[PDB]
Amino acid sequence: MAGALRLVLGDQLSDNLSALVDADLSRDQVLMVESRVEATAWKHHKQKLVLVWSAMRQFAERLRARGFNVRYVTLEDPDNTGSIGGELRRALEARAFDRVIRTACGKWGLESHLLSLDLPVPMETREDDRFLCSRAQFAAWAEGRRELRMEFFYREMRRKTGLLMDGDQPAGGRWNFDAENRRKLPPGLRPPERLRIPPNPTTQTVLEQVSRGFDDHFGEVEGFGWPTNPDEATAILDHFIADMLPSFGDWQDAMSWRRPFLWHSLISPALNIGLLDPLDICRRAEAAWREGRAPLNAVEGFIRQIIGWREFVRGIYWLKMPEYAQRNALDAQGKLPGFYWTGQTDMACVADTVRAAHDHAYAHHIQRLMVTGNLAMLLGVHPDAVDDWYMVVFADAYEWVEMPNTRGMATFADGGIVGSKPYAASGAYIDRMSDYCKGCRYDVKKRLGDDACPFNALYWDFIDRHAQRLAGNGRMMMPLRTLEKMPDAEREAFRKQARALRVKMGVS
Ligand SMILES: Cc1cc2nc3c(=O)[nH]c(=O)nc-3n(C[C@H](O)[C@H](O)[C@H](O)COP(=O)(O)OP(=O)(O)OC[C@H]3O[C@@H](n4cnc5c(N)ncnc54)[C@H](O)[C@@H]3O)c2cc1C
Ligand SMILES: Cc1nc2c(=O)[nH]c(=O)nc-2n(C[C@H](O)[C@H](O)[C@H](O)CO)c1C
Ligand code: SF4
Repeated sequence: MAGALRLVLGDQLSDNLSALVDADLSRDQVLMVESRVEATAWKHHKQKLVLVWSAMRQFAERLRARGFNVRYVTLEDPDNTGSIGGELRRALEARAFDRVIRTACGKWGLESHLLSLDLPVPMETREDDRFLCSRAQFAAWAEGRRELRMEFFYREMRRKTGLLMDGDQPAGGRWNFDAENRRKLPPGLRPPERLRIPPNPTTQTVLEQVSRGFDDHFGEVEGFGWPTNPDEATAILDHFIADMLPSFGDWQDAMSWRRPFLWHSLISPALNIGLLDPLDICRRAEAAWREGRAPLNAVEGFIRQIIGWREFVRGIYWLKMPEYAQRNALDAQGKLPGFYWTGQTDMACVADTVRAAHDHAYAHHIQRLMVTGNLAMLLGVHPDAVDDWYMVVFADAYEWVEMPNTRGMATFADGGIVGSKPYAASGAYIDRMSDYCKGCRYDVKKRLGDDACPFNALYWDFIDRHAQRLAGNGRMMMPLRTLEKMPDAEREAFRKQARALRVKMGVS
């Protein structure tokens, strides 16, 4: 009869939060904490800090309007203990509470710490039902599978959600339409201007506090253009479904110098804090095709990314955690190059990627994977350091989705649990889907020499090094034949050029 103390973390700003459903507005109280422990666990991008904290403060006001009692502890409060557990104990000392209600979070280290907390009252933990697949449904699907592939999971979510289904058959007759016919942009096709949200009063105040207090964190805060409440986020989604969704897919993998956004949705930073809903989004995209405003392939490719990939990596993470976070399949022990933070690189494709990380805290999926991620796995950088960089510089970065994408797909450290194969590539690829190799100090058609493309030699060293391991996958074959046809002076050439580059790039 005392009431419930309900917690709401920074990435759970949703009205339908399982922790808030069934609240007694007359007895219960909601807790929201701006924690410097969570803000410093990594040194997140300045923009990621502004986004979360500005969204939280507005979300609280939304609850106060509806009649919710909300205890909001700011990062200014001189009594804020700085942690979730500390402020949980401080709330229970203020008044009486029957129990505590919360929703499982997206960080294993945190969700584990919280389950162990010794509290004077019981603590009920509920599942995060905003996701289309529950942690116990993925493990059921997985049982007995030699390898976990995404396409088969995807077909199972299409049949469960009913998206893009006409009867029991997939719209199209085919489940998937992704093809190999990718390419770069023409000389004359300029990408269209994208909609950026000007900071509202509250966002402006958070931006000022972050510029002053967190000056050491990575990235620039000027030009912040992310949405912070459902209204702003909805405008961003309307802009994508109307202007960009048709051509989505046509350019899903291309790359353009000084144009990081291209035809992407830019919704991950809002979706991951809950300002949007995954199901609602996929139904808008289907309605777009159903009604004739966008082709089917564009809609199926986009929807596949949300009910397929996004739900898949989460299903892996919780299934294999906490051992997943300690796996180093290739035994990489090299430091990260300094230009991953400073951007000072005559490699024009990596620099544009850090510039977009610095100025926009964003980079689309192909860049994170085939440039910086491909590189990180070629040089052989320790996976812990790679995870750090990806959790810092990007505004959509949370462990449950970052780690299976990086430790798994990009660098193969997990050993193929996520990706099935290493996405290793030479400079020929980047030249194929981008326009960097035009104005770069390096030659994309040279393998060795201080004017040659590092990706060429570094790629051939990654094959020779792990040749006897790649033979097992069966899909990394072809590069192994070319790994032959090599006069031992040729093979030996890139190996010392790889060592030279390594030492040069500062990775021992
Ligand atoms: C090395 C690496 C690290 C990544 N780290 C993150 C991360 O920390 N957070 C994150 O949300 N995504 C991450 N991704 C996935 C992908 O890069 C981003 O989701 C995407 O770039 C965000 O841009 P967008 O919103 O315009 O996506 P779009 O291209 O518009 O795609 C639509 C939606 O699909 C989802 N999606 C697409 N690809 C993936 C994927 N591989 N995994 C999960 N969801 C996906 C996102 O919710 C995205 O908003 C990573 C990918 C790689 C290769
Ligand atoms: C930067 C940040 N700040 C806060 C905060 O001030 N308060 C909070 O409750 N959560 C914050 N978070 C989110 C968590 O640290 C964590 O990354 C997610 O909740 C994962 O579920 C983040 C990521
Ligand atoms: S030549 Fe190599 S380093 Fe230069 S842009 Fe092309 S792939 Fe990148």
